Amino acid sequence: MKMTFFPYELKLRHVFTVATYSRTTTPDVQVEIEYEGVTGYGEASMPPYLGETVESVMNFLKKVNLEQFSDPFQLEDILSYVDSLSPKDTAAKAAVDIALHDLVGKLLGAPWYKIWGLNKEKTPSTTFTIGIDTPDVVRAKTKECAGLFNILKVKLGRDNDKEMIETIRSVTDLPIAVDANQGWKDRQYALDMIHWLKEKGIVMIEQPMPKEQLDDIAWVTQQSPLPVFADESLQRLGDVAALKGAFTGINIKLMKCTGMREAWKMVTLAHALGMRVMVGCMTETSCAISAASQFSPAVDFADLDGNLLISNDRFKGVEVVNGKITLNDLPGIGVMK
Amino acid sequence: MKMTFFPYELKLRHVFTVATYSRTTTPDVQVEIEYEGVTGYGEASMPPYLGETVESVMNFLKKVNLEQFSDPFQLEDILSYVDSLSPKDTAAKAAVDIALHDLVGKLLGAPWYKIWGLNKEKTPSTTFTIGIDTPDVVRAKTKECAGLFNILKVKLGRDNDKEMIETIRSVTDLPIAVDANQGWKDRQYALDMIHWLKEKGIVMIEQPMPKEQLDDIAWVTQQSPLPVFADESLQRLGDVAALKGAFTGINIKLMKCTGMREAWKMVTLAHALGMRVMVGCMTETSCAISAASQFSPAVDFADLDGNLLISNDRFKGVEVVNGKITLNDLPGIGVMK
Ligand SMILES: [Mg+2]
Ligand SMILES: [Mg+2]
Repeated sequence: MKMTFFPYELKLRHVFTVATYSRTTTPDVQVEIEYEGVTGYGEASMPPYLGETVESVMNFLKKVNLEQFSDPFQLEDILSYVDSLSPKDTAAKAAVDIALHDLVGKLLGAPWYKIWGLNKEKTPSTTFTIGIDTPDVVRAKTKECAGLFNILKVKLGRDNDKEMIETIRSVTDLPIAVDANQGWKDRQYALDMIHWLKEKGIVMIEQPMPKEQLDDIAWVTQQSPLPVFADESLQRLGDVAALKGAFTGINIKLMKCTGMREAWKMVTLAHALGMRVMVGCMTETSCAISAASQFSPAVDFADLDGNLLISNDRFKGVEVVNGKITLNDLPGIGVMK
Repeated sequence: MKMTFFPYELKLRHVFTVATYSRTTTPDVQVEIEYEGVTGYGEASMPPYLGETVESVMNFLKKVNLEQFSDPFQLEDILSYVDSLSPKDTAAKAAVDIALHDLVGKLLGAPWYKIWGLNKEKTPSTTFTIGIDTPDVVRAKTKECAGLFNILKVKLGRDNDKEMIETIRSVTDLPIAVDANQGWKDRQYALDMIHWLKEKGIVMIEQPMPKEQLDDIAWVTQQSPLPVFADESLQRLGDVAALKGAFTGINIKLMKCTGMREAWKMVTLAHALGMRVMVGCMTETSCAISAASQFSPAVDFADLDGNLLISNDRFKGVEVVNGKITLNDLPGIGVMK
């Protein structure tokens, strides 16, 4: 089979903020794998702060030899080989993984949620983000979207956390999921900041402290009234077991774990250890978002709005209907170029 | 879909003996699930010393309502519903799981090893047992089948252990895997054994001492020269994690874990936790044997010779070739009635 790839920068509709960073674009590489007339689509999204770039991803993909593989169904052997080409480049490896499942699914004539034996009717509601701004700009956007979602996401980990909730909580009573994003470097300042939110309608807390301080995080979890989910603290399958106890659940993202195959294994592992599972995303096109939505029926929370934040999506895949992630019946990852 | 099932006693070629129980037959129920003209085959084998019977199985299967399910692909929902019908009955449950996978594979037009993305060329060599008897006989049968296998299985933990090995070892140099069955009581006594056996060409120890003494086991394993696998120490997915550090790996049997879906999860979990995996079986037809063989490319050791021990197999499935478990390309579980 043949693989091709090219840079495809994502244009964000509005300033996008993460911790102390902001951007209006996101480096991204689009991947394709052709085989006997069939094409599987893959994608790598690279928020600048995560360490990968157009260059690194393009370089990594140049190092992948797929022509040496005659059977696309050997995802175990093929993706194991891909992983071996470098110690990281998880986003770059995800693009190949995603493209391969798309291809395999197409060849099987089935969506991966089906191949995996899940009920698409059990997909969750996805959160949508309420950016940080002035009490006016805030209540405005909250107003504009509260009618389309069942749960909203707020990126706290800031200074006016208690502020945002109030502003937002004034013009809406929708449950809120907060992502400190490692903003609360303290310990007690984070624990109580949670009982508070819990009193103000928040229903889940994600990545409170920085990954480095696992002791603080762990500590804060058994004393937290709301489920804490690991994000920055977990990258791949081998990082899951070590988080039991420290977190209530894990947040899986294809760009971080290297794709669908490892992601699915993480869902199985997390659950086997009694942990909860949520699925997240970076700003991505409908390619990676749909790929991850394929296993969303098996999770508890989903932050799969990535494609809604960009203006140059090149695929029509999963739609948000009645606030829920909605899978179509297209085979593979479920998108149409 | 319509599920039918009827008793099908397995006739063993020779007296089969385990521990203190000898028999020449095996209670077994054959299951079939029909959907739009496609039929999936399932099976439940019940060694009369493992709690289930033709009755327990037949009654459980009668409590199963599948006509309420319009979509065979919903394996998660369906098998979850089947598991909820009772606290045990794993064999009866495994039968429904197996038939459902066969059906789904057939509808997808692919074998499960392929759906799971494995390389069929990586199937393992399977063992065959050299029962206990007199030197002439031991050395006899040992020579009658050593030409067709690459590894032989021997149930130790008895009084005639040290000499049983030397007997077989006298007429063959084939590596040996031993199944102690919680035999060795003294923990120091068992550790020395693994040393003597490894000296006599043994490459694997299965369930050395009792399960209620995981402590001694863990002790032995941390310093054992050979990998130790758990069999009696576990039954289902939920029991796997509780063996990490104590055992080198786990042995999976469809009749105990309720089938393929859970088995596949067990393989993922064990590997995720750094443990090894092996797959076994009860005396069964090629239905259950081929079903389990579908994920054998992902295991380290395999004892999949069940069908070879019976004289009334109803299916043609995986074959032993050059000592290797050999998968064919038939969809589903890989069998032909
Ligand atoms: Mg996050
Ligand atoms: Mg055994």
